[PDB]
Amino acid sequence: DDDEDDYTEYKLTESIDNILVKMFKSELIKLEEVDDSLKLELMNYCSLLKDVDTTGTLDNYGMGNEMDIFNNLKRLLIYHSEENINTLKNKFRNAAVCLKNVDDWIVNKRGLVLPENSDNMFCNKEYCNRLKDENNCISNLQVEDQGNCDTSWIFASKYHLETIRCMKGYEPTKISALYVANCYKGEHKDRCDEGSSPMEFLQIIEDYGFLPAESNYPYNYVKVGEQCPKVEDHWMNLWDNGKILHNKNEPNSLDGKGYTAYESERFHDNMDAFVKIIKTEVMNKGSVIAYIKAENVMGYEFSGKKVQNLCGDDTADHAVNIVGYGNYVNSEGEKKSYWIVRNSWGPYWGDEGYFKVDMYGPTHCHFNFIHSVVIFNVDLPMNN
Repeated sequence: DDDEDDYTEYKLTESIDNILVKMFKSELIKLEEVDDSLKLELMNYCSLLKDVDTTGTLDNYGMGNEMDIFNNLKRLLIYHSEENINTLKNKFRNAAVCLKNVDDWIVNKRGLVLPENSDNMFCNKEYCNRLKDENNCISNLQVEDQGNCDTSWIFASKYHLETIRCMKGYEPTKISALYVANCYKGEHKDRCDEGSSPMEFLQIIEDYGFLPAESNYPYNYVKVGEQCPKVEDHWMNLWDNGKILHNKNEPNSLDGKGYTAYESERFHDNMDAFVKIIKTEVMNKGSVIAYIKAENVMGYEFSGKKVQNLCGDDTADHAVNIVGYGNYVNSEGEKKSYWIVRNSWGPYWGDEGYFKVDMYGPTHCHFNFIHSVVIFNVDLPMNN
């Protein structure tokens, strides 16, 4: 029952609190200062997380021994030496910390395959952070974890349609990502190990005309690849009355049925225009889809609170969502601007699932960290 759900979670919190006490003497302990009572509590922690984790992280990759776990946790504490005690107790619940090689965590956790009124107080042309407003529809769209499949094309696509629905008055009801993963036309594909793109999301909408709610057909990564289900009579259709629009090809955008896409490289010497497009769509639709390169860039220890200064490399393998933006004056006195970005790696990653990245990036970058953005062009009627 829901009871043992909470018993196991309690034991995990207890285990995490014991470890943190032993990891400090406050100054961190050196690896040779590691006695056998830590070694047992580390191993038991990971033995817990494994029996309970639903993300497939530890189903699939080698568990570290006690010294691997110790180093994994030591590196997390270093990368977050400022975080309150509670922000750190939070990251310890990413099962990636039990991995012999934490890089394993994202090998199959990507999923982009490139083809070819008062709302204005919280989101406006200067500043946008709807998460500071605990009443906002968009803020009740909780972060999700795609598990150990390459399905980020679904999570970022469906989030974008979820915020569009929020902007039109609908409740913050989650779309079933699993329905999109398992329901498609064409040749059979390995939906767990081979990603795709928001184009296919739109195609699946056209072909099936139905999007159930998460609770009708809920997601777990091991269920990716099972047969497309019969729609049951009680299922909600979150694509009710939706239509797929189609705008004219513009000279610096890629337009198609249901989407407009913009590539940062095409705006290389006009990035203010690129920024202005994204802000407008974040304000109007609640978010955009963004293409980025995750591999060898982001991992379990990635800071979600510091404004990251990242270069792109002119490729992308992961879809995320830009959900807001802001300005900061950095330590060196310069005024700079960041995107707020939502990931589908669960809430123990980044800043409760989100991160910040400089819009323009450092000056030496030949390519922007944001490879492309994609906006859906659909119609739904306002909710009364």
